[PDB]
Amino acid sequence: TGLQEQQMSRGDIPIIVDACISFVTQHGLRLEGVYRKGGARARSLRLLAEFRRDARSVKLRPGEHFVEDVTDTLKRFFRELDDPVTSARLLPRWREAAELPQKNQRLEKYKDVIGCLPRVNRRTLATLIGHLYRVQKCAALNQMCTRNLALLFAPSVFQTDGRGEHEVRVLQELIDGYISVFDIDSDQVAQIDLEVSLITT
Repeated sequence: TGLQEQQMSRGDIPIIVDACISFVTQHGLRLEGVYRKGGARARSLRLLAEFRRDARSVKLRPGEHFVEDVTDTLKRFFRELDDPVTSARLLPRWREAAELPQKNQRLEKYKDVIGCLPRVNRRTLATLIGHLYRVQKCAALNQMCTRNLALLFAPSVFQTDGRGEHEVRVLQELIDGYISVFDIDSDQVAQIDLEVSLITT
């Protein structure tokens, strides 16, 4: 049930993160309320168990699998990790970073804290943030702004279950600051802006 124990895609993140994120990228970015809390608890329970049985052999299909079940499965994967993808050990460091006065100093300090993560946590987190960055860029269609996403994901990502104001801020700022925090070059920036333009026009 540990992050490093998962079956890994060729990008070296867990198959389950890759498959759920890729499914939503293909079929969910225009849907209003994507990632909002709804659906059948039982169905994301069964889907998470199928990913745990053998992640490579799970094929998410637009007929069998509902978007909201896949989004709930992705959140539940992060909630049930033995160690939150943001490390439990590092939570005091995250909060100290969130309390710094200027935005740009907070972003540099987030990169410091991210460098304290094992590589697989860094890569998993980078994929998630980059995905939510695209979600919020498509908000004219799906109505999901950065703040909405941060509120929905912070409990699962940090495993604080809503208690702490800081975790919401960090996520909001990781997502808005995705390009700088994760060192995305301007070629990739342009490819993302074009892909979003295709999605929202």
